[PDB]
Amino acid sequence: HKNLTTNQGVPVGDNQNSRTAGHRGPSFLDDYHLIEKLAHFDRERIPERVVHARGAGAYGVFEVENSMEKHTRAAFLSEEGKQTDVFVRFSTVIHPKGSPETLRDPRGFAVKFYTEEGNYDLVGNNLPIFFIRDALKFPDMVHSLKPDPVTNIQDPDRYWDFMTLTPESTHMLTWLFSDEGIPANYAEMRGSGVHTFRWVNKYGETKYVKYHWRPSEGIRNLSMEEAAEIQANDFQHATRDLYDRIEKGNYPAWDLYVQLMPLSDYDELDYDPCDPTKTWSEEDYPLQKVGRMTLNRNPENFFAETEQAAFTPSALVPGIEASEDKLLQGRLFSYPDTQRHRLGANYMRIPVNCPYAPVHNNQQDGFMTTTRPSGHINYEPNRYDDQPKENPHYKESEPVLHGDRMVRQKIEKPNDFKQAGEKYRSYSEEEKQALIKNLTADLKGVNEKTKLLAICNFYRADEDYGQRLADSLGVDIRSY
Amino acid sequence: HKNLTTNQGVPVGDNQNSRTAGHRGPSFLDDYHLIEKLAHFDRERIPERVVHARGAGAYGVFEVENSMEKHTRAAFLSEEGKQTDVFVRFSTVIHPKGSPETLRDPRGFAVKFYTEEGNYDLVGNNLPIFFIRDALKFPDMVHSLKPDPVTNIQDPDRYWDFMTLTPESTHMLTWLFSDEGIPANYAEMRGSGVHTFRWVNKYGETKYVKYHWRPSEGIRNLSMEEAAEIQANDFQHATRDLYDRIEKGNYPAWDLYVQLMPLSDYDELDYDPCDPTKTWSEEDYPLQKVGRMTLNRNPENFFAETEQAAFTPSALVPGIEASEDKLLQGRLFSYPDTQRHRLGANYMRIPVNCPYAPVHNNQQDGFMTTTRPSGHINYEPNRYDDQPKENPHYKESEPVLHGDRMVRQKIEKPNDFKQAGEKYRSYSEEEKQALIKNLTADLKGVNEKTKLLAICNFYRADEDYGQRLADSLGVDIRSY
Amino acid sequence: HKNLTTNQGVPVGDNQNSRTAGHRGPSFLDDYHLIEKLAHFDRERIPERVVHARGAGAYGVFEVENSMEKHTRAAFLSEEGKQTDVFVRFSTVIHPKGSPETLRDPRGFAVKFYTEEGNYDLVGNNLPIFFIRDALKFPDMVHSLKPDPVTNIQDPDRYWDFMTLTPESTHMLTWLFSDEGIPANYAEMRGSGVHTFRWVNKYGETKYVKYHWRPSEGIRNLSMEEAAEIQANDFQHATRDLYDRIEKGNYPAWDLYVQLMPLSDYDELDYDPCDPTKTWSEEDYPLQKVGRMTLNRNPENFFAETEQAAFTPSALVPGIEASEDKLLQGRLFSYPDTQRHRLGANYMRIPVNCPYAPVHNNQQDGFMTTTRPSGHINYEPNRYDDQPKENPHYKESEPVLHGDRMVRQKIEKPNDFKQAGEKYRSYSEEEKQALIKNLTADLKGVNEKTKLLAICNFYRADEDYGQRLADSLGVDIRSY
Amino acid sequence: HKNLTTNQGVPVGDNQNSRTAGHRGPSFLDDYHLIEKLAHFDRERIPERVVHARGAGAYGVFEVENSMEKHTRAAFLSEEGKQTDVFVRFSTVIHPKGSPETLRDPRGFAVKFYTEEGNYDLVGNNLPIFFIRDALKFPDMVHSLKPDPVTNIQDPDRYWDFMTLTPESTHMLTWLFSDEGIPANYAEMRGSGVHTFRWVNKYGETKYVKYHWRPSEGIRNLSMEEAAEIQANDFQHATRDLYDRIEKGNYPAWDLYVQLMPLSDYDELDYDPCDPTKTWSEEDYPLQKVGRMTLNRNPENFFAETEQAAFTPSALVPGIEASEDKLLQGRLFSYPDTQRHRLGANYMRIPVNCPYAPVHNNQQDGFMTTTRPSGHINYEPNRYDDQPKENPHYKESEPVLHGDRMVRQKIEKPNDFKQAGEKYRSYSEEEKQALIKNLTADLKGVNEKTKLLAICNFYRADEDYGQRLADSLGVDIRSY
Ligand code: HEM
Ligand code: HEM
Ligand SMILES: Oc1ccc(O)cc1
Ligand SMILES: Oc1ccc(O)cc1
Ligand SMILES: Oc1ccc(O)cc1
Ligand SMILES: Oc1ccc(O)cc1
Ligand SMILES: [Cl-]
Ligand SMILES: [Cl-]
Ligand SMILES: [Cl-]
Ligand SMILES: [Cl-]
Ligand SMILES: [Cl-]
Ligand SMILES: [Cl-]
Ligand code: NA
Ligand code: NA
Repeated sequence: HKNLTTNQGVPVGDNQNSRTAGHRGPSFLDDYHLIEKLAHFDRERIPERVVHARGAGAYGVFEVENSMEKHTRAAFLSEEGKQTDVFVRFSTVIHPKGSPETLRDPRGFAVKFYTEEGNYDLVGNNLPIFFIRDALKFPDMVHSLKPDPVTNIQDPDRYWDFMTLTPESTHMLTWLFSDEGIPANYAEMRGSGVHTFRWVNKYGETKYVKYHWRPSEGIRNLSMEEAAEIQANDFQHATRDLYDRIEKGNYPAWDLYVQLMPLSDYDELDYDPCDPTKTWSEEDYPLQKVGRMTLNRNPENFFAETEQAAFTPSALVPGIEASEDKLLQGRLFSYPDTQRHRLGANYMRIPVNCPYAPVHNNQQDGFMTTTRPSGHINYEPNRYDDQPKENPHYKESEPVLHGDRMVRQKIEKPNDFKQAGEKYRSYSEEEKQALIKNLTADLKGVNEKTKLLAICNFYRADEDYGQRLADSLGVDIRSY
Repeated sequence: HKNLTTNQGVPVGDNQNSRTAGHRGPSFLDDYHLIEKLAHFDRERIPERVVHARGAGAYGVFEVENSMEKHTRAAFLSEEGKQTDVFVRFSTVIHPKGSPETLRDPRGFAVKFYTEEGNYDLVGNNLPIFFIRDALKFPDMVHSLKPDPVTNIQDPDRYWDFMTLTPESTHMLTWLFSDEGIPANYAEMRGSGVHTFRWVNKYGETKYVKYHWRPSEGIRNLSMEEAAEIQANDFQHATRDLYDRIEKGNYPAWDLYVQLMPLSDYDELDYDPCDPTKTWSEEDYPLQKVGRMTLNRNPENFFAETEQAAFTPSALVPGIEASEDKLLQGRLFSYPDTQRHRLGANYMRIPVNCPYAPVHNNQQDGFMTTTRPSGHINYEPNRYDDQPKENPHYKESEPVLHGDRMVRQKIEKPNDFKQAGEKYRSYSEEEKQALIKNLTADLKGVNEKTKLLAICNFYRADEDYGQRLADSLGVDIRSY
Repeated sequence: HKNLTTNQGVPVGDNQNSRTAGHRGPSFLDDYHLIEKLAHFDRERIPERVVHARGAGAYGVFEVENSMEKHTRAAFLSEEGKQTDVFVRFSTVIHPKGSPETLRDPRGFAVKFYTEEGNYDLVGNNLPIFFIRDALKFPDMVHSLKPDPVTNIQDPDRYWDFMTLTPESTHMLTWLFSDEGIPANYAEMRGSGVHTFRWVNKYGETKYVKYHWRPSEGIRNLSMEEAAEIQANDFQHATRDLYDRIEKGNYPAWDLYVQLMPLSDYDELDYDPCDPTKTWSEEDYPLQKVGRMTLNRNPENFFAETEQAAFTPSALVPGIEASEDKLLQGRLFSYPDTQRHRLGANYMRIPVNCPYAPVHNNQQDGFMTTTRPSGHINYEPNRYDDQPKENPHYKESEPVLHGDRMVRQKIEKPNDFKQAGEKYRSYSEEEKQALIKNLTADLKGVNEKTKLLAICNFYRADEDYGQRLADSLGVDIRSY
Repeated sequence: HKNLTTNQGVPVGDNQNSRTAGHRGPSFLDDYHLIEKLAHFDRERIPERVVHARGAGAYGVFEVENSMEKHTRAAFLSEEGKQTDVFVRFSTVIHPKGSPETLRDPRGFAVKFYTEEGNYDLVGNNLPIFFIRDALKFPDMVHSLKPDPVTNIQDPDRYWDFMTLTPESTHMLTWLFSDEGIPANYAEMRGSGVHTFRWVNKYGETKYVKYHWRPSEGIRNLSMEEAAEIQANDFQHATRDLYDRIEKGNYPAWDLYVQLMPLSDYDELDYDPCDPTKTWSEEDYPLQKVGRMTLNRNPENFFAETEQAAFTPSALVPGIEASEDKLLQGRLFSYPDTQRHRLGANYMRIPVNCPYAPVHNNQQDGFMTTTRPSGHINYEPNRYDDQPKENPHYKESEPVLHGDRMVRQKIEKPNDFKQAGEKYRSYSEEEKQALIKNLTADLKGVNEKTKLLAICNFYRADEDYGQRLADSLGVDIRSY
């Protein structure tokens, strides 16, 4: 049994009536409870994420099955049985908060690992590749996919114009327009690091690594017609599903695998191993099991924990480092940059974002300083032995630079179509039909020249792929 | 034929590639175009409206048919044929930005008139009454209706708990759970001022006024089943419809009517004429035609114009004033208050929000001062005749206060159930069945005590209304 | 012995060198430590207070000597010997952060009492009256006093134009241009509540109250010449003095007195007892001792505690209420309003601003939500007995309204000049000469018409006062 | 003759009285004019600059005397007689907005050139070198200099601790503790680019460049005692002086010179030519005259134009590029970064920050979008020939990279003391005495070990320099 109070701690006498001139008169300015209560209501909302605005979160645990110490010194991977707390957010990409979870889109798969050497964020998607290979293009890509800036409705003519003129998108689109473009929910879904990263071991040796999450629940996808039927009755079915699984004790889980590749394999491959439009052959670079993540606890407050959660690919830990991937390189900047705006300069103090590991440094102040700071010394070097100091046992590697000059230049061996053809051919006949069906419904109303260029990009990937699409769209491509 | 530039006006050499160490190396910090482009993309989003987040805008014109100078000195209403430019936003209420337009909700109907004596905002809804009668309850009402703060899903058990314990809601719920709770689109839809306002003529004489918008396209609604079938294929059908009507020249329009009531009618009535849970009888207070509003122009940019548009019931013009309605009194504060947070201290300089009438005053500075201010004099009184001065020809009326103490107290004659019964009985048999159907689908899963109290509130409105709902829900109300 | 870390908790290997292409090349974007550190440095600053920007804070304790339960139910005043923690900020008014503490100005004297029934802020100044009597004028007054908006330099011509046309300022200026317009420091300085407030006892009986703080160190002032000599060497001497006193154990203190006046004394006085340009006679309404406040602890961090401190006159507690004073009435709004902009929606969770008393309500979210909220119920009324509820034992009084219309109208008996004459005549001859000296150095350069009006205002206060000022300025007052 | 209005354009009836219950009653909430006016007053302030908060601005014109086309393609320098509008802000560094202009500090000298190929900012200081050579140290350096985070008072013990442990500071301190550490005002003052930059001509040939501004009014400095006497009577004398010069038609001016150095001179030198702790010999690299800048117009509004002005060393134009200077490299990021926070995402639309050159790109939205955007196409590549495209005639150079790994490593040939000795010996005997006097008054109270290390750093620069300082401080340095 508790009092309603103001934010000043004064108990509230009447939470029903405003203060007025008699029982039915106009309202007085001297009503601190009314003004405080409205003013805070008036300030509840903060900016949604610029992409991935729609999402849901859960906590759980990651457990190591096979220590990875031969390949990385990462502390959270050092020993069999080692357990690390995680927070995870899943999401769509393009549409705003409140938008349906039945739309075609990659799905976000962002994992925060609270390790003893700092927080490690692996900010993944379900699908293992991406549309583009340079971050400079990201606002363009996003602008083309987002609702039209005049009508506020997504328009295939706009994103197909971009994608067709950005032929490195061809492999991505060959995945996205399979039925795996609409996962059934967040649990029955793949996860992927997408980028090549660098793993560095106790001897300073480096390997390239890729990450894969495989669902215990299996993968399940929705046809366009199954997606429509769900959309009719529930625009939030994936959010609902994730919460409910966990509430009922049916905890979803994923096994983590890696692929590893020596740095020297660059010069022999017919693609760039740090091109995020590429996968690595599972025959040549087999999946190796690392451990299992199980999600087992819903957050206590959606806004405080899921909405305010902040992940960044640049939250790396010793033993794990960026690759040269130019898409990745831009992300290192963009996430903490956007988060300082979306959440405040001190967003890293918000509880879900805090490390378990100790934080000590000489940063200070900023909007909403809540942490009770003390001390006279906020600079280094200083004469005081007890104040925080650098620690040379934790230095990153020093990657070798193969280039001679500061350049703006596409990577060599872009190879935009080959893997797209390999993927196409790996599909079963039923999967190939769904792909063509999905592509056709998306392309049928797009401007003719762009329609043709899309067909030609897919034709370059595989002649049967492109021909089928052309036949299904009524386009005669015999002159070419 | 134009150059791409930076925001500093420097032409861009390469909008495709980041600046790197050779063609495949890591990225350099000295890439102003990359950082500027990403940093602005990272800051595109602002907070959505705390309610009515989903919506769509258009411009048009209002034309007077019958001059209203006998009852109000309002300049825009002074002459037959007088035309005033408007901007209008329509909206849903509860769910966020990308949410479907097929959900049950009141619809917002906000009209900004750009008059020669200032901007006049009539911030209406389709339905003519409201759930509550005091602004102190608005955050509670909203919190109950919004998605649950843990699960992020709306829960009828939550809002029914609030509404049943707020029996003044009974009239509103009787409208909202008719099929008018889901308008077919924004054109085929009623509009209402909801509140009683005061009209004051040039002699200082005051009348109570209510506003009504009647659609030229007629009113049309969706059953739950028709709403689902639309939802399956389009989660923005009403946004689409409004744009498309206007693009194809099929301009939607609404006629404006008023009702007028002498102040002295207060004692003649068994309810409070400034209680926004109440309508006025059209027999006793007939609709009088004022004019017609036609919407004929889509905005050029949805974010700059529709998203950033700011309406407030406190944007009143000479001749038009607030009533004592306690719900209204809170709104006078809340709208500019939230807008200063949502849009900035200087939101009134954003183009859609700017008046056509001249603005001159002594306010200054604030975030994003873009208006090229000049002059040494930013205070009044001052000794300079050419500086802006108050003008005593534009004073508001001085309403009489009947109460003699500052109190927090419910209005006399709340009369929470009578008009709800009158509405119920005014429904056709088919409308009554839809109401009971809609209510039953919403109530069938809520907690048993709350379910019973709902039935009792509707029973107090009308015995048949309540009995039908009880029978349909399998609740035995014979002991009461 | 501690590691320097990133905000993610990763130890820092090198806090001296940026990451670069060889030992002397350009810098890489993949340097999370560099970018995090700079980005947080780039965001250290928040807006300064719109007035009273320069100031200093300390903590201490207030101890009751005479219990006040006969006149107020205020819990912190209920018993002899009862101790309440305080936080206090002292300040100048007009110039920005960083400005000298040797300038002429009122001094702020803001006391936050952390009481068992909520925080009580008494937001005072040293001087016991104010320039103006209506909050609508405050931005005008402040704009006139502040540096000129073109030159960034304060201009006596500007504020004397305002003040002369605002003759209710005459009493204030007669205090401010004594040498008490430059206190020697914050310890040897008066405090005042300025406004009349209402004290309400357990029986519901109300008295008017005024507050006075009397320094144990005595009151001491600086002549213009003594101020200049200090200014030459120290532009923060008062901040320095306060800190150093407390560090050396020489704790400054003030005794609190009140005056009490029956409500019925309105009608027989020749001024309005709620006009903040007026004092109450100490002969007719004697000072009654309440207790002593001692300041004994410096804050641990100036930004987190003093810069972010938030006081409002509307932070009232049961037994202490606003008066009708129209200056006060505007302050009730303005302080929490500016603080939400200056500090954030959730400024009340910043540690110095937190109550000791429990806080429970249904407000939620907002920028920087750090309080780990939980629970499904964020609305009232609700069906749960354990959730926070209103408590009717804590209702404010219901002041009687004498007026019967909503009006914009000056108070009756403004009496602008009488107390200014009484003050003048209460000065010793030496104090009178300092006043005329101080006034003359301020007025000598202002425009001739405004100069004359100032003389006339002070002449209306007292003929000798005005004649002396005229003589000293070389102004011929014979025509008038 | 004009009306006072609200921001809605409604004329104001009464700018003197709040709306109240009778002439002496409490205030009503329905007073839009009061609430709008107070609310905007409450939001006037934005964050001050994190450094250089105190400053003053003026506009003028730069005129080329000698065309520089042989060394740079910069358009504003291409022809004799070519005139370019400038905006210039001068400043102190460490203390806040209202702080005195008589304090020891470098002075900022920031020039914005509104060129036909974009805005070019040359963000200089009076003194030609800096304390540090890597941006990673800047927040440390600044934290040490700034008022103590507990006391709010600057403490020489704190910055001398940092500086003595950062011996690269030794040259800077040898300038700063001459009397040129307190310029007499902003007109009689040097300007410097500080960094080496790269100039690139139309053939792609690169030279290193340094910039120097020489005042037509000559250089004048203040002794500590002269600075104290001015401080006593005016804490804004330099802001006053600049305005007054320009108001009286006495326009200050500076001639611009450069030094040029071939890239191949790197091996010829015993220091790194891109180390900002170093100058270049005027004998070996003579000053070459470019043109003259005259300041001739005060701004119209100090807040709108000076306070909201935004400069960045990264606002470069074709023909002018960064060097590899690691201090510079951090600055490229930090200025726009801080500005987005201080001013808003759209700060580049604030009138003073706008280019004269056309701006066309695909960025959109952000807080306070006032630019009336239109169009469906906000992405590139796109199929439309009329939309903005990259232009390959405006590419930056491609500087050669000498290093072959990503490293964190001090430059070779830091040479921390030699130029400090050369500067010392260049002083006249009177200048040497003022240096020692100034140093002694700053050092006499710092901790003994730090005091000794300072003496040793200056001794390493020049034995006489260090001996004199030691004698003056009573420190016996026999034993070293
Ligand atoms: C209508 C009249 C007045 C208005 C509109 C007004 C408004 C304000 C505002 C906006 C602030 C900044 C608050 C913050 O950012 O935390 C402030 C500070 C202050 N005001 Fe006033 N004020 C008024 C009259 C007075 C009076 C009469 C006094 C004393 C009796 C006073 C004493 C103070 C003090 C001491 C502070 C600084 C509190 C602190 O240390 O943070 N003001 N005022
Ligand atoms: C790594 C070294 C440095 C860093 C991180 C740094 C950072 C900053 C920042 C963040 C600002 C605020 C800018 C704004 O609010 O718009 C600033 C202002 C300034 N800095 Fe630096 N700075 C550095 C070195 C220098 C140098 C070498 C100079 C001169 C050569 C200098 C001169 C200035 C000036 C003049 C301003 C104020 C510009 C204005 O008037 O608006 N700084 N600095
Ligand atoms: O993110 C995407 C969603 C849907 C698409 O059709 C293409 C991209
Ligand atoms: O705004 C509302 C929407 C749906 C409801 O069932 C009740 C209120
Ligand atoms: O606050 C004030 C300072 C100086 C003045 O001359 C008047 C008021
Ligand atoms: O920036 C500075 C200010 C004061 C000092 O004594 C030294 C440097
Ligand atoms: Cl740090
Ligand atoms: Cl104004
Ligand atoms: Cl705000
Ligand atoms: Cl509440
Ligand atoms: Cl930001
Ligand atoms: Cl762009
Ligand atoms: Na007529
Ligand atoms: Na007692």
